[PDB]
Amino acid sequence: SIERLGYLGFAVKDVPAWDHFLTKSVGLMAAGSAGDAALYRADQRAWRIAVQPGELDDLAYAGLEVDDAAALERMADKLRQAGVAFTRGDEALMQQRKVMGLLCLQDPFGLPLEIYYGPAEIFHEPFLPSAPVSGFVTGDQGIGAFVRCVPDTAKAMAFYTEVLGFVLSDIIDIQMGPETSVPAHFLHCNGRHHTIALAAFPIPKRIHHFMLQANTIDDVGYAFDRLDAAGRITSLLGRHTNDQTLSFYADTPSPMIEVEFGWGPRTVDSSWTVARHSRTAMWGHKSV
Amino acid sequence: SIERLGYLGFAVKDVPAWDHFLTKSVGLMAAGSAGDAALYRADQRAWRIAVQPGELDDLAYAGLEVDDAAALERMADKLRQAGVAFTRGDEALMQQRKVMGLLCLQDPFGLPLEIYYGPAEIFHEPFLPSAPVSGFVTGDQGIGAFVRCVPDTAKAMAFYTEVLGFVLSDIIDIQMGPETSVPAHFLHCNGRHHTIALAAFPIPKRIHHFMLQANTIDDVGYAFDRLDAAGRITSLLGRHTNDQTLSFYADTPSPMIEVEFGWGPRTVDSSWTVARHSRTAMWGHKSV
Amino acid sequence: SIERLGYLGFAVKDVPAWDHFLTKSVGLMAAGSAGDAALYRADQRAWRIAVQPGELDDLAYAGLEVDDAAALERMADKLRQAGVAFTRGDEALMQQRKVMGLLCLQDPFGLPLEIYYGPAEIFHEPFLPSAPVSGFVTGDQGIGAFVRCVPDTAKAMAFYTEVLGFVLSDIIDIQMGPETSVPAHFLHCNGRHHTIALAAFPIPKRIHHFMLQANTIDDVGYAFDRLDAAGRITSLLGRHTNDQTLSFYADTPSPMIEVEFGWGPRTVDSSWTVARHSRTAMWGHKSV
Amino acid sequence: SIERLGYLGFAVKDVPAWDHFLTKSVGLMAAGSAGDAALYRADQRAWRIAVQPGELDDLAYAGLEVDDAAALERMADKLRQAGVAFTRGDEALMQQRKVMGLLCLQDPFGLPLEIYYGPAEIFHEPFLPSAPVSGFVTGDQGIGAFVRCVPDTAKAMAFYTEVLGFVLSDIIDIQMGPETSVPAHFLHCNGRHHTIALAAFPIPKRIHHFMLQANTIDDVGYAFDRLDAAGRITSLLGRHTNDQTLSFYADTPSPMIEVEFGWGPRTVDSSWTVARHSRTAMWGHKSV
Amino acid sequence: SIERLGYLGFAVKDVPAWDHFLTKSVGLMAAGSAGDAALYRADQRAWRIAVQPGELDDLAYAGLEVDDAAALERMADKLRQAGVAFTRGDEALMQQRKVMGLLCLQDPFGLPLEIYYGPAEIFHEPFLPSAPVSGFVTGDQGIGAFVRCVPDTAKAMAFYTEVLGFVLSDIIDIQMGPETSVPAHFLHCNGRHHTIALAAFPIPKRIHHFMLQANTIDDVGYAFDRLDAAGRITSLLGRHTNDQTLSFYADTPSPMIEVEFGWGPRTVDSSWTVARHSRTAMWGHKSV
Amino acid sequence: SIERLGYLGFAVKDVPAWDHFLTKSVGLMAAGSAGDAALYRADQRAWRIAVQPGELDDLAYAGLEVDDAAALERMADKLRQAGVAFTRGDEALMQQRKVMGLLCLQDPFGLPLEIYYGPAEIFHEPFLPSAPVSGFVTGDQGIGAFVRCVPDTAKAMAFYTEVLGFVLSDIIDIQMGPETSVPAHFLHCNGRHHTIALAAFPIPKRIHHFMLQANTIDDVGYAFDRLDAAGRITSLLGRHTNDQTLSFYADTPSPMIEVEFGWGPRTVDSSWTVARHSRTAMWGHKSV
Ligand SMILES: Oc1cccc(-c2ccccc2)c1O
Ligand SMILES: Oc1cccc(-c2ccccc2)c1O
Ligand SMILES: Oc1cccc(-c2ccccc2)c1O
Ligand SMILES: Oc1cccc(-c2ccccc2)c1O
Ligand SMILES: Oc1cccc(-c2ccccc2)c1O
Ligand SMILES: Oc1cccc(-c2ccccc2)c1O
Repeated sequence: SIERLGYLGFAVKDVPAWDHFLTKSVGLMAAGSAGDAALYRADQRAWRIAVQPGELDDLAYAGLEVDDAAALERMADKLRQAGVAFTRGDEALMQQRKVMGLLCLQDPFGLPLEIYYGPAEIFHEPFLPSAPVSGFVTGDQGIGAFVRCVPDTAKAMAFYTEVLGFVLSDIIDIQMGPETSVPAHFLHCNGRHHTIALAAFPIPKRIHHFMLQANTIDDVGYAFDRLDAAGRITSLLGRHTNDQTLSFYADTPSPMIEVEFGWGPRTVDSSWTVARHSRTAMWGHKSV
Repeated sequence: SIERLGYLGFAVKDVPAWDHFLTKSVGLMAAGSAGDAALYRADQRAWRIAVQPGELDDLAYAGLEVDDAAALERMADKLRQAGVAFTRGDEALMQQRKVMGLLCLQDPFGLPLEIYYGPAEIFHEPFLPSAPVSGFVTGDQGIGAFVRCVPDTAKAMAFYTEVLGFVLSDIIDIQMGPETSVPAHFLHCNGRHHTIALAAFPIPKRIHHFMLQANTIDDVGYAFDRLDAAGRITSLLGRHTNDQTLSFYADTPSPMIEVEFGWGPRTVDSSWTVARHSRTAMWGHKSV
Repeated sequence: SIERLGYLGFAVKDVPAWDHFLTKSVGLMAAGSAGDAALYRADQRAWRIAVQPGELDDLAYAGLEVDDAAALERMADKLRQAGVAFTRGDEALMQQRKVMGLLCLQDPFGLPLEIYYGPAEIFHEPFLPSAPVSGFVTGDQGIGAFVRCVPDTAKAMAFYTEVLGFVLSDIIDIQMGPETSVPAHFLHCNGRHHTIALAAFPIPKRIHHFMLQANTIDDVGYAFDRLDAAGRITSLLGRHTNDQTLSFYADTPSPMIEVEFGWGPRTVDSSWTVARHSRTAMWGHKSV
Repeated sequence: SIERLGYLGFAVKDVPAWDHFLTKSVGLMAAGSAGDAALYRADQRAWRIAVQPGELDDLAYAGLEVDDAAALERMADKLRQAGVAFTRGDEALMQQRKVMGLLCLQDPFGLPLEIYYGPAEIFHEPFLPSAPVSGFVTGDQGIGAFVRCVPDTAKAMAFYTEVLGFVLSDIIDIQMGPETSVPAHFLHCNGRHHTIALAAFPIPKRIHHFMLQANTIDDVGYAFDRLDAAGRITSLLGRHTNDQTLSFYADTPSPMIEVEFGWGPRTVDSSWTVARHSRTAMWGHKSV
Repeated sequence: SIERLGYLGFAVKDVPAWDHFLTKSVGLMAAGSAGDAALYRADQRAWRIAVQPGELDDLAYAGLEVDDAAALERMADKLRQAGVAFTRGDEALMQQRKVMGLLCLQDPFGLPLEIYYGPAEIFHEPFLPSAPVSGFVTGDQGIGAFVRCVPDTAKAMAFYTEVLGFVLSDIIDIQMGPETSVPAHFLHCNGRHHTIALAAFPIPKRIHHFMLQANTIDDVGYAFDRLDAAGRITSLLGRHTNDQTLSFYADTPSPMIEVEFGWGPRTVDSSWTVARHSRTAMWGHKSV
Repeated sequence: SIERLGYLGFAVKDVPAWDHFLTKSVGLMAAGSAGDAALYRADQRAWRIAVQPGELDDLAYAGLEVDDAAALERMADKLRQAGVAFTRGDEALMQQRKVMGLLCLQDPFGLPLEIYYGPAEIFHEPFLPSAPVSGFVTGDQGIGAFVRCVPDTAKAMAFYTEVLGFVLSDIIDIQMGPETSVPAHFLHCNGRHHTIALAAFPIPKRIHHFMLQANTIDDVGYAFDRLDAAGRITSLLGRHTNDQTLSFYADTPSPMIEVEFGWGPRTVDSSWTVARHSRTAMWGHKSV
């Protein structure tokens, strides 16, 4: 099964705005380019987020990591057994992503996924944030998470769990209207409470938002002010019911896609019990 | 197998007395109602104890928790293989218990059991005790425990261990008379030394008592005084031989059913060794 | 010198509103009454805040604590040497405040101060909050702090430091207007970064606000929502430059008097270095 | 497999001398009698060492513990498969040993072994040493260990490992003469470095000695003086090469059987590596 | 007495080279300007190092910090008693240095010293390094240290100890030639092993070098490479005999003035014993 | 599979030079001889490195350890299944190596390997270094590591992983020339990041170097100076990208074979993720 989320690639209409957003506001480290994609770092990996020009204004692909070559072949085997179409990346692609091997596929609703192993690290160019943030929590929990919009949760669920090996952490009934809610399913593939959540939201984007976890509460506090000066805040500070992440949300330059910048969540294991929650926030997160 | 005891439902003749008892004396948080049952909280769960009017004056049902949907199906499979009759709860029942799924059955002697998954949590309504108690120890150890009265221990043992997957912790020969004792069997399904004990007591109740574990010794000390002012004490403070729980006992408003309020026991694991004890108390617990 | 701030008494136009405010919103424990004052608890002390009817809608007095009888006499001596008028409380007053001895005086601008020793504690009636808050940080740091409005800071400074023995922690230039700021002086008399701050604010109240410190960040988060539902929020969450308290502000029912509810500040000692800051917030605290 | 050594029974010519030896010198707690055997305690177990009159002046039996009934049946199965004769203890024997079940057998050279489960504990009669010793290290590591004399190590090895499930920790070539040594094999069945060692010593006793482990170095130091006043010392203080136990040896009242009283050894696990040592002592243990 | 070294001001011929040096190589944060001085930050202080154009190519002044106003007056008193000339800084100077008060003087050999209190902090503009360094160790130990060149050590010693209140930590005989050494005197005024060292070196600069202490060994390792790429290394990594600082040295753009970038030294207290060392390095520090 | 690297044997032209090198410079303890091999100790093992005269000036053999006899037979079985030729060491060889059993084979390119169990320990002759080093990190991680030169990495990889059970940790592309690099494969068989690395280097030696890990950074610092006085340094201090070992390199007396003396690396487990690095050093290690 997938070990963790390692990278995200976006295709956007305003690359300079995304560049400023990811460096001056979020704190990521600019790390040159690959092909027509600008690269950004959060840690020792050569890159974690990629931004390229495109009319999509959306997540273009997501990289799903394994630990070694054999594990990648085993994932190939699973995709074959499941009837999911995939192609092995060629040399050019491998060089572009800076990986030792990869399989290209899509989830049931068109999101390109790239399962890989052997990512590049550059400890000789130590991470340097572009804005005041002490660092991010990644490591074995990967880069962070994202919330995937789907038309059919059950269908999405079967694919992510049965095929990719993710596991349901919990469910929240997200209130949409007076008498309307969406059952969001939070899935883990490691100690991070969730790496991918699935929800049938009525938005025209592949994802509702992506999430990065910073080292300290102050990291989060300072970032809020940075995004507020930029006029991008969508929620006040808050804390979630299910994962206990303390965060705020903000708009990216791509309409309808947000970012969540948080701290201090609960982690999980095999002993995690599926439960249901009626609210996303234990406190805070009022919309603005 | 069952992961933990999650809830208890009582059917009683004096609902107001039980309400006062569970809030002002024990410290539970009143949490509205469901159907004709009043609900009480000990933690983040939407409810842990339910009280409804009834001539029984006894435990009406007990909820046995699993971690996810698949585990529930696996329990279904075990019940089928064992020939134990059961029915899947309907929507109405699921809504009443605030669970995502359940199987209704009885143990060999008529106690209704409800095996479930996906309980409701409401972290947005943080627990607030009705009396001075810093909190209860629950989490993965569930709500607490109870001691089940049975006519045939061996028979009860086979069901709880072979069918529900509980495990014998130890046995105590409880002195009844000058030359009379009952071999009580203490069973675990997690780190709590026991969640259910089985004993052939000569009382006309399904259970001898239920037990809640508080965070501090002072929690226990203060509760004793609360129950003493209420005239409900049945034992002085004491400490058990087998689990090292430090507690006292008191009567509930249902005749012959007691509650045990304790602190600081030993926990268990796979390395737990079955042993036999000749007394329930290492010290204290004198009857009053 | 004064060891800590032990209690506050307010005189207000809407006692029921203050009662609801201090219990349902802040979380204090109602603790009966003394004279025409309603009493509220935050810990083991018999009372910490007192509310009585009055047209003032302001702080009526503040109790400044010492450790023993001799220390109280020594404070008497200091007041004599300094020419500050004072009167020893009579039996009736002592009984009302539940103290073993006290001296009544005023600061240079009319705020009644009561220096006392031997406060009453009632550990047999353990603290029980009226709203979800795990507890407050008091002990040797006293009940909390307040910010005192003064017409003459230098004059106020000389009295609090030279006479009462407080010590300057630091100064912040609080921006009032485009080119206008007030140099607020933060003073300590123990490990709490400040117990009293002095500032020449243009408001018609003795104090700008009082501050209570809760045990956890969640305590603060939950309280914000409680005060927001009440429509009382004046600032978003934030963190101070000087003390690192993480808090929010809200209106009390007395116009122009706020409360600050915070967590996790820096403490001080003899090695504290006076410094100057140009902003009150390191992050957050935007006015609303 | 066997989980730990739980008890030892000796048959001796001088019961009063053994009584004084185990209480006044070693520090064990006298715990009445069972049949014609006097019982001694080291902890919460009803008994750990038994002494009965007999011309043997030797170890009469050793009790090998399991964790539950099923494990005992599984050991029965193993003995059957291996062709080792055994008999299930009758009620009388079970009552005498205070166990819930047992199998009686002998090792290849005549030492009676008793495999059991469900030992009696009496926490209501807390352990009280007869001499100054803070306590013994037992628990999951059992009572201690012993060194078994055998004519054929290989043969003894096959039985203890293949049949009883013990595991080789290491081997020491114990120098007997100028050019003569005995390869002693140290075996574990839990965290205790060894519970049984096997050695082809030329003595006319089933065991060379038994070993108890005390809580502190001072416990050991004080015991030495106690045994020296009794004239029983056979070795000076020392520390072993293989287990790092710091101890001294002394004669019991049964000729050629010694006791080892030690402290602070290394524990083991699955990652333990078999090694060979040329001396028993890293330092000390000179014979006297 | 002086509490710590708070800031340094240099007057140099190549301001752009110093700017690049302090940001890209050392890792300091550029923090605008004051007068014709460019400012650099290492922590929460508004500034720690100042660089202005000048033919000196040397340390122009050093700021010596106290904790409050009274302490500053007490230092004034000491200077008066000692006959050392000084002037109180005017408003303009105070504004330039961002301090609440200061006294301007020189040491016996012309180095301008500025004793101050009430420095400015700007926690609302959190420190952001210009190069990969996790942070510096400052706080109560001040910015770091420097080694002061003097023609007369005894004379310099009397001034720094008797007048400014520094204390001798230890002495090292620094080998100059085959049979030539300089007795360097290392002085502390807080927990930092030394803040100022005095030595009769034959160089035409006020100081031999200044020293900054980074949080980690990696910080130091990475900086070495940064300075080596710049061609500025003067010593290999090493560790000092007296303070145990692990560091390397490099040239600044001002000829004959170096910088020392280190980690992990010993701290001191009242119990520090004066000792003498014959070498500066316990290991490493070979000149290059 | 192999548990760890236990010993190394070299065949050299200058035995006295190797003796001085391993004792006075590295710090190993001379431990007599076996056959025509001089023995050296790093810990409690009777020997860890052996040096014998020979024209090879290279690694003559390497000992690969298991935990017990059965494991050795299991390795025999694996070699048989794989078609790798091997011979069981005779008594003489066993006595020479001081082991209880061994299998002699070669890797695909001629390096003799000796898989063994039951090594000799001599705790009665506690380790005493010949030079100032507090000790080495060995234990379950074995003696250290080495980098093996191979003509065919893929071929070498298949043997070490599939046959001996080593596991790939990571890969580094070691820059050889302007546009030339060698993909070195770092393999583990325990917690040590690597025990054997494989690389297609163009040198006429079986190994590029062997590595020992000391207890402290000072151990490493002092050793550097020792080797520098001997004129043997090949690299400055540095820290690796993949294992985070902080070390320096030096020449042994055998041309083209170096030694690496390091400290403080990362350890591994099952959760280790294969990654790729473009440099060997995160910092330092400049060649000299
Ligand atoms: O981390 C998280 C935890 C719980 C809920 C959300 C969520 C909130 C709004 C929309 C979608 C998800 C989230 O990001
Ligand atoms: O927790 C417990 C541990 C040991 C015994 C009891 C017990 C005592 C009296 C009647 C039944 C059981 C108990 O609750
Ligand atoms: O705790 C505090 C720390 C720093 C500033 C304030 C403050 C803010 C606004 C008005 C007055 C004081 C405060 O309460
Ligand atoms: O614990 C131990 C560890 C190592 C050796 C012995 C030993 C010494 C002499 C005779 C037999 C065994 C022992 O008891
Ligand atoms: O921190 C330090 C500790 C000991 C010596 C020096 C030193 C070395 C060379 C010249 C002057 C001083 C130093 O900076
Ligand atoms: O421990 C290590 C970690 C990473 C690389 C090397 C290495 C460097 C040069 C040549 C071969 C290997 C090494 O020893």
